[PDB]
Amino acid sequence: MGGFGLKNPPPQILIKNTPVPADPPTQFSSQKINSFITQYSTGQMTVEIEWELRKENSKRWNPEIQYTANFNNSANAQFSVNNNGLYIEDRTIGTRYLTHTL
Amino acid sequence: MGGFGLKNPPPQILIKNTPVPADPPTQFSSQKINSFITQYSTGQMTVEIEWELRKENSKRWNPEIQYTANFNNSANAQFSVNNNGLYIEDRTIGTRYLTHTL
Repeated sequence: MGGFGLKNPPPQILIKNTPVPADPPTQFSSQKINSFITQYSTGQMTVEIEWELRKENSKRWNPEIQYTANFNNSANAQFSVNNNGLYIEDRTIGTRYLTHTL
Repeated sequence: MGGFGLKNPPPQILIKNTPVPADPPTQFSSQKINSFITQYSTGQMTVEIEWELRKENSKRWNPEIQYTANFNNSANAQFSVNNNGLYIEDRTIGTRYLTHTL
């Protein structure tokens, strides 16, 4: 599907709500505790990647194809939110534009 | 016409073929020397400019218009020489693409 094959990829990160049981009966029972307190959780996360990139030196004379926002007027701008508040991606953008000698 | 107005612009550079007179007569004459030896000259020149440029930091989310080589197939490539050997410029390329807040 494309990508970087890794022997030792980034570690999976797993999270759970710790169970909080509801009021236990007064008499003892060895069976599992069936009833819990309904709860959920929320909070912010952040991810910081450091990328290394190969600089481009090409002596070709004439200009190259490059990615350009669509040249047309439109009811909704490209890669932007619409009236209802929904973010819309117009195109899958490949990485291959700049030419290189074979 | 656009450009950089300068009080002290780059100096004009002026060049001439030094005159070489033809064979003078044996008797003296005070009039100017009319006849010279036809000659011309040639050689390489070079110019080296150092340009300073303002880096671009813009936090807009969506992509921008950029200059792109014409997307079409053609009998002759853009900004390239043709069969007869003549270099042809397709477009005057303005400098204004990237947006900036007013």
